[PDB]
Amino acid sequence: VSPPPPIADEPLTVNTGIYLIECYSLDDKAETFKVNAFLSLSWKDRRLAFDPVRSGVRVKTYEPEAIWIPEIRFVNVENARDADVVDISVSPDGTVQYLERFSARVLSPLDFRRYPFDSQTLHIYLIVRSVDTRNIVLAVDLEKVGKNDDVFLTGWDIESFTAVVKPANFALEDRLESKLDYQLRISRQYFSYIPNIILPMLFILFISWTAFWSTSYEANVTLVVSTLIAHIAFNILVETNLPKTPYMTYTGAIIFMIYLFYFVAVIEVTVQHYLKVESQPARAASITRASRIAFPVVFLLANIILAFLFF
Amino acid sequence: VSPPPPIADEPLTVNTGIYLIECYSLDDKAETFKVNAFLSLSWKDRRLAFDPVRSGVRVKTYEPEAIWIPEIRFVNVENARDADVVDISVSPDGTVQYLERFSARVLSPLDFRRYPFDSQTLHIYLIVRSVDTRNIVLAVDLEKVGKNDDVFLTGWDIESFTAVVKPANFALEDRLESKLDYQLRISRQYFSYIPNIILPMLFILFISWTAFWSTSYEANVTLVVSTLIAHIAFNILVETNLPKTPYMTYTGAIIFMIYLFYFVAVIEVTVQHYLKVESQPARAASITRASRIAFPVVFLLANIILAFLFF
Amino acid sequence: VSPPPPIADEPLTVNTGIYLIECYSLDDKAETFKVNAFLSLSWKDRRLAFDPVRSGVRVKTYEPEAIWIPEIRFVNVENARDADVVDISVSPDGTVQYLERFSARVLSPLDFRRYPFDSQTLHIYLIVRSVDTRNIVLAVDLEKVGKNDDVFLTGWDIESFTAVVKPANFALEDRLESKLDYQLRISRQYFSYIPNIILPMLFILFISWTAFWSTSYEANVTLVVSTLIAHIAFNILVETNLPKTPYMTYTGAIIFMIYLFYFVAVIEVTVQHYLKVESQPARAASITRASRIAFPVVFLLANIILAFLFF
Amino acid sequence: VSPPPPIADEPLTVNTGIYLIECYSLDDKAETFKVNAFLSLSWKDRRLAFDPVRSGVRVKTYEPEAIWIPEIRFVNVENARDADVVDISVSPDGTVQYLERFSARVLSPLDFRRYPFDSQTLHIYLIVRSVDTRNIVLAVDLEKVGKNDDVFLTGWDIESFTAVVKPANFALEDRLESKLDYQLRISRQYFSYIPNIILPMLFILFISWTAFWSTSYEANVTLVVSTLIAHIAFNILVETNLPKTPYMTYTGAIIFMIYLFYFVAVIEVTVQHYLKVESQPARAASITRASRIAFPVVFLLANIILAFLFF
Amino acid sequence: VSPPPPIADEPLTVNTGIYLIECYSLDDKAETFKVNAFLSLSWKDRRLAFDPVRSGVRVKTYEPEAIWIPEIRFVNVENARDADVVDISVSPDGTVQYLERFSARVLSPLDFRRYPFDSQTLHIYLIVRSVDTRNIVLAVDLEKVGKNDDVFLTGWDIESFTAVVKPANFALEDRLESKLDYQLRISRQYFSYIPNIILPMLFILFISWTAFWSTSYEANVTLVVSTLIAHIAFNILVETNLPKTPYMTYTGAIIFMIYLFYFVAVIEVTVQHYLKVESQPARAASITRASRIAFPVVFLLANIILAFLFF
Ligand SMILES: O=C(O)/C=C/C(=O)O
Ligand SMILES: O=C(O)/C=C/C(=O)O
Ligand SMILES: O=C(O)/C=C/C(=O)O
Ligand SMILES: O=C(O)/C=C/C(=O)O
Ligand SMILES: O=C(O)/C=C/C(=O)O
Ligand SMILES: [Cl-]
Ligand SMILES: [Cl-]
Ligand SMILES: [Cl-]
Ligand SMILES: [Cl-]
Ligand SMILES: [Cl-]
Ligand SMILES: [Cl-]
Ligand SMILES: [Cl-]
Ligand SMILES: [Cl-]
Ligand SMILES: [Cl-]
Ligand SMILES: [Cl-]
Ligand SMILES: [Cl-]
Ligand SMILES: [Cl-]
Ligand code: NA
Ligand code: NA
Ligand code: NA
Ligand code: NA
Ligand code: NA
Ligand code: NA
Repeated sequence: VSPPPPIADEPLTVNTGIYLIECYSLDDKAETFKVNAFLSLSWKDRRLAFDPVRSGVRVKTYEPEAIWIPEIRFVNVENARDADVVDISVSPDGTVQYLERFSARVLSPLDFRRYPFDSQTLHIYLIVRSVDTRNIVLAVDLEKVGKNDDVFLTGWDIESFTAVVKPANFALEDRLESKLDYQLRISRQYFSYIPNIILPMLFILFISWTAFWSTSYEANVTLVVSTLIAHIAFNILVETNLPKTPYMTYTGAIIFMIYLFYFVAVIEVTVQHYLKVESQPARAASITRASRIAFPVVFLLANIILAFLFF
Repeated sequence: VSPPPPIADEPLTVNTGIYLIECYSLDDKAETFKVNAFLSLSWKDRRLAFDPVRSGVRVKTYEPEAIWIPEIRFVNVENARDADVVDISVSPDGTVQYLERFSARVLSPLDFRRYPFDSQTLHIYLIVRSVDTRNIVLAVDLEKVGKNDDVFLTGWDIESFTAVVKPANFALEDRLESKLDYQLRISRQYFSYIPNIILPMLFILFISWTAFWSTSYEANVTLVVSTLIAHIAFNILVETNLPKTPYMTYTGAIIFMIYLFYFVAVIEVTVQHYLKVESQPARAASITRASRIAFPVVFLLANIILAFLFF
Repeated sequence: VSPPPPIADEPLTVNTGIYLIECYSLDDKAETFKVNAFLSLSWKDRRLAFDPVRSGVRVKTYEPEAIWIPEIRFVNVENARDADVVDISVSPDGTVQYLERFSARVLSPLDFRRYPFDSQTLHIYLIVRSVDTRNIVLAVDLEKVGKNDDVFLTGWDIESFTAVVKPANFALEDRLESKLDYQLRISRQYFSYIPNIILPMLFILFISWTAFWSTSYEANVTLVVSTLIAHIAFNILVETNLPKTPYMTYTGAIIFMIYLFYFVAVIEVTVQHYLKVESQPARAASITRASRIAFPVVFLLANIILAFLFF
Repeated sequence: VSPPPPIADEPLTVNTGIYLIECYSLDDKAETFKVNAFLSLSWKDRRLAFDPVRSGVRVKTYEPEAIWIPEIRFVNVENARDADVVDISVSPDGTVQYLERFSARVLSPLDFRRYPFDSQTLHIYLIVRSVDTRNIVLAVDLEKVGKNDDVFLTGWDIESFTAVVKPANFALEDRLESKLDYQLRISRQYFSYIPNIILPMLFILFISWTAFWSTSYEANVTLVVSTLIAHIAFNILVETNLPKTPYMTYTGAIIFMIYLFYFVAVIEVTVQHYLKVESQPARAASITRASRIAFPVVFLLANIILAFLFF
Repeated sequence: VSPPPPIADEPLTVNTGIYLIECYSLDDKAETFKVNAFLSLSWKDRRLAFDPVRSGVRVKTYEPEAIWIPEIRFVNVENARDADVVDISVSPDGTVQYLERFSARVLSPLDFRRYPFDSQTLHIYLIVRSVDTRNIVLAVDLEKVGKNDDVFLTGWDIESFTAVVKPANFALEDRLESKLDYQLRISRQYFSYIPNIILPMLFILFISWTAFWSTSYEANVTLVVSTLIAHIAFNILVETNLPKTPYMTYTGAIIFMIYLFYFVAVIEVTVQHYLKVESQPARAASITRASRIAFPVVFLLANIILAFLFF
């Protein structure tokens, strides 16, 4: 078993296809996803040609060991795919039709900038390394690229699964490599975040703003310090569900900005008390009255500016 | 070893059966469950036929390699099942009786809408891909479909395990596929949720309502802010045990609604203090007296409306 | 290699023995434990018999493939045991002495009702499926059932390891199955729970009761609300270490009941303040004085009633 | 391939050696550690003897299958070691020199009594089961026992890796076994615990003692209840990093004792307020003045007594 | 298959190269990283030489079994690498060109002293053990050492991947070993830590300092005790993301020092109250006024001293 010889000097074309069966375990922190799919391969090996008159069968079936099979790998995998060959069917001209079902943990990076209103392009890169005897090139058989309707990725919407038909042919360590880009387009189901994180977080912030209708320093301290603690709890929760990015994320920006609002409300509460104690409640009263409008107005504008910057 | 040839042009019928031994590790977040079961297969291979009078033996035992065995797979699995053949028995007419014991991690989605008073239909999809020589169709031998009494799924009640007898026959990548639906019906043991989550949560909410029988702003602030923190703790706990759904769950809606009750009680406590300070405790007194009834009444009605919507 | 033929019509008896080497990873939430043990098997194969005189040897050693070995499995396992054959020794009368060392993750359910003062009977079910040629029955060789002194299960006391000598014969999928019950008796090391959970929990409850020697509503609110929060922390901690049971556990009952004590102390604290403000401190004083005795007395009695119900 | 025959009736001596390459993943809760080491074996097989004069060769290299190799196992492992043979070299006298590199997860119990100032003796027990033909005894070749400089166990200091040269020979299931004790001596790097757990815990306790210089019941309640909550947080953190022991640990004793100090300070704070309200601030003042000395003095003595008991 | 014989007495040179494909799962606590790379090996086997004229081919492809291949291992791995041979090619002179794609979990220690502004040198140690027949020495083919552009390590910047060209040859168990150091230089993406941990932590500390503009003991106690609790929350979060080091880390030291600031502010708040109650608010006033400057000034200087010591 060695590669099929060329009729001229042409490279050997391996037609490929990936059909997704199961898509699961999309880890945001790890920037990985698990995939269970069909991998279909097709090439001509004239040495396998037969007469069905003589052989008695129109199509021959071979075991992987019996014939030459191209060493196909995935670029962006943790470990080599766990594959089980489904069928190897040889037609009288020497055309080999290979099918396997595999499972792999794919490493494809994610862009969390718009999180949790973000979309991703997951990649599955198919590769073949050319042999000394002859050069191997990958092709996309669009008829054999797809996914079933059952394919469900928890907390995501699956938009598309397509292949970039033109392979990336390049030199690596004195040999040729033919790379294929299978792109799985997905968009996050942002719903859950609103009642689970966003609105709870806004409610505690608004609770802190009731200190602007209070003259009790002891109560105001309790209000603004306690809501701040509840915010720290949400911040920790959020940062446990996300990786450490070298950029700011949308949720991250909002969460951070709210700390500034808590900080300024502590300043306001302090200023109001100091003046009241210094026997000038008229100044304290005018600051507190301004705060009642300024805090929500600045909050609303800051958020518009933020949303504008991110989307 | 190749598929048994057809007498006419009829497809080859593979009679199937799944007998559950162990059912375990139902992960709600992952929407997966682990299974340890018997898989029984049966088909007629006329080439394996023999005379019961001439052979002496009425049954012959073969090793997997010795005979043709259909390539049977599960659709909704993480990885291919870990199988170990128990027995292969051939009758004189050439009817093969295959038995294996397997273990697999099954991906079957869950409906959390009524959580924790929800029921699920777990699926195990058996599939066969037809060969070039002849078409393979799956069948259900009801006599070989079951589960043992010992089958225990922690925190669940196992209702039924049945097969949808009519296979889903369809074309995939120019070959026929025969799919079978094995449905495992289960209902959640909601008991634990009442003393662990529901009642603790209601007790803290009721503790917050004691502020309606208090004139002390500083104490009321402490009461409503502290119970709010305790509620956040239960909300986080609950959302760690569940996946992020693009819909509202029952527990989710109740938890969210209680935030609104905390928010309004903070408004009430603030309003009562402001009036008292504005030297109008008569208005404050009538609002607080109304709150005493309104808060429980609106809580009880909102909950009835919620339960009606979910059930 | 086929089963040994019967002299009459008697079933083939396979004498068994499990000798525990390592017992570890008892997961309460998963209701699983890991095991590492010797499995010893013994049966008569007349076909393997020899004369020690002409042969020169009194014992013959064979490789697993060379002779017929019964397909022995465990019922309550996650996946099939990882086994390594240690020795296969044949005596002149054809008596085969098999030994393997295996490791398996066993699913055996637990009764948490008396937790953490509970005891369990872990099970390891050995099974053999009868063949068409002849029926296979299991037996217990008590001389080969045991465990070493080193066998340590973290946080548990190992009481016994015995086998239910009479196998349970039954039909499963038109074949006879011979099942053996190996019972590993263990009792929980409840020590840790006292300084880690029980006493911390009682101390915070007793701290809440100091409000019965205080006339300060603001301080009482702080006391009872804060200790309640600390109780919620212990409740969550406990429920993370345990599975969700469709019944009440001992610790669960105690933990739940303490919620009610906190609720009533909030009512008492509220009632005392209201009366004091309504200018009737004499009534408030008599209620508070009663509470000082009633709270500990009712607590002590409720606990006696609880302990009585559970033990 | 069968065992080498004895010249007399002497047992076969297998000289052993373990050379640690990697020591990692010491799990305190699991009482396990992972290892990566060389296992060296040596025994005389007279059947493999040759003439170095005629053979021209001083050494002959064989593949594992070609020669008899003793079945060596580890007692205290989770699963059987993952091994890969490095070399098999035979000398003219028939002395076999075996070398493999293995990796195993070892179960060796730990003594937490002095935690985190504790030391441990990890064990690796090598074992051989004697065959019917002849008895096998293990030996230690001290020249082939060691570890490299690079061997780093995170948060531990590696003291010594030695073997107990005299094997423990005993009968198990009618056959002889020869056991060897490889002891890995390690001591915990206690540094981290001081700024991470111990000092934070002492600082909160000392903050609670500032209530002895305060007449404000409301403030004292806040001080002692809040520091108590922060102490519960450290207790939970500590008990998550440790297994549940049927004995008291050093850190556990200290952590438990500090609860009693918090409990008594709540009593003191309560007593001081009650007296002040009962219009006897002179008694309250003398109790508070005593508390200022008594609390630190009793704390310091209790700790000396504790440290004395544990070390 | 035995090692190629030496022309003189020279050692056999194995030219090596590692080309990184995937770099992932850098665990700080475990001090491990996962790698997926090409391993290229090259050595002269004169026995494998041929005439390209006679044979007609200028390259010869062999299967691993067909020829002698050096037993190459990694020193700092958990378990032996999962490898799959890509190609084996022989040139007329007998120069073998081996290529495999492997995946391994590498244990390489990290220096947390400057965390999270730290840089690391990850190591991959290639090793070969000399045989009895001849000595094997490793070499670096710089032409075959590299990494692709796609190589992304989450939360890290990949600086370089180079090999220390001169092997560290040494004796281990009377045999020579040739070791190669492949160094992967990386620097931490410290960005995230600033909005996530550093600034939240500074904001709560600054909130505590508002007590220096307050005469209310009850409010000051609430402020400094609450912010202390929020600080403990960040400390625990940080220490969960890091291993226990026998040295102080940068973040660790800052976090520790902030406890001292909280402790002294509690002393200040206590002192101010005591004096006020002792009817000397003039002394209390001058201490509080000094604190307003002293706390930020000492904080800023202590941090300069710290940063100076660490960088
Ligand atoms: O035969 C299979 O494995 C899968 C079929 C499918 O997803 O339709
Ligand atoms: O023989 C078995 O593997 C299983 C039997 C059972 O579940 O009864
Ligand atoms: O594996 C063995 O030979 C022995 C184990 C034991 O005695 O526990
Ligand atoms: O050859 C090896 O596998 C290891 C060598 C070492 O630790 O020195
Ligand atoms: O052929 C490969 O396995 C890898 C290629 C790559 O990383 O470019
Ligand atoms: Cl392939
Ligand atoms: Cl792959
Ligand atoms: Cl099959
Ligand atoms: Cl499958
Ligand atoms: Cl077996
Ligand atoms: Cl098994
Ligand atoms: Cl071995
Ligand atoms: Cl082993
Ligand atoms: Cl190799
Ligand atoms: Cl390796
Ligand atoms: Cl040397
Ligand atoms: Cl050498
Ligand atoms: Na092939
Ligand atoms: Na077959
Ligand atoms: Na308060
Ligand atoms: Na056999
Ligand atoms: Na061998
Ligand atoms: Na080889």
